[PDB]
Amino acid sequence: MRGIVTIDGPSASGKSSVARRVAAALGVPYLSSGLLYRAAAFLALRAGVDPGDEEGLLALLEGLGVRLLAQAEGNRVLADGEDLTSFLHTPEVDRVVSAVARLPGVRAWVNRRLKEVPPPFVAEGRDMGTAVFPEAAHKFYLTASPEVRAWRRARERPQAYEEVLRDLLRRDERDQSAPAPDALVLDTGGMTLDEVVAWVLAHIRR
Ligand SMILES: Nc1ccn([C@@H]2O[C@H](COP(=O)(O)O)[C@@H](O)[C@H]2O)c(=O)n1
Repeated sequence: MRGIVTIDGPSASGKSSVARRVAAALGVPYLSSGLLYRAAAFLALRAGVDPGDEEGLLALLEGLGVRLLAQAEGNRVLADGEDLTSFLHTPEVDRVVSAVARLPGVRAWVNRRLKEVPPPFVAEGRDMGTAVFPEAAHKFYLTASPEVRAWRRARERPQAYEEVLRDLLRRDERDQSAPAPDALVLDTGGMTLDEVVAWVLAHIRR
C-alpha cells in the first residue's frame, strides 16, 4: 500500500484501534487526526485563553510547534518538546474538544499538519475520506450504535456507561461528516474489531 487509507467513524467507533492495527500490518504509519484536536483543546484549556478567540488560539498552536509523531504503538503529540499524550484521553478533554473542533481555523491547522505527511499512511478521523484526503485509494467508514460507543468509551474513563451514554447522546445532538460515497461502510456492532481489521486489510491488499 503506497497511497492513503482513510478510516473514519464517530467517537469510540473503533477507528483508532483499527487504524493502528491496519497500519502496523501494512508497515506504514497511522495518523490520528483526533489527537491533534485533543491537543488543541488541552492547550487552550491550560493556556487560560477564551477559545472563541481563534486568532489567539492559532498563535498559541503555531507558536508551540505542536506536532504529531506517528509511532506504530500509538501516536504522540509534542508541544514545545513536551509529550502531551497522557493528558489527552481524559474526561476534561472529551468534554471541551467540540468547542475548538468546530472552529474553521483549528480544522485548517489540523488539516495542514496532516497534509504535510508523505504517503503512504492510514489516517483516522471523522472526515479523512471526505474533507482531507478525498483522493485516498482506500476509504472505510465504521458505524457503531451509541450504546456500543458508550460502552467502549466507558472502559477507558472513570465514568460508567450510564453517564457516558448520556454525554455522547448530548454531544451527537450538538454536532457530522457522513461517510465518503466511495467508502466501504462496516458496522462494528456486528463484526468484532479483530474481524474489521482483517476485512479492511483484505480490501486494501486486493
Ligand atoms: N477528523 C476529526 C477527528 C476528531 N474530531 C474532533 O476531535 C474530537 C476528538 O477525536 P476522537 O473521537 O477521534 O478521539 C472529536 O470528538 C471531535 O470533536 C474532528 O472534529 N474531526
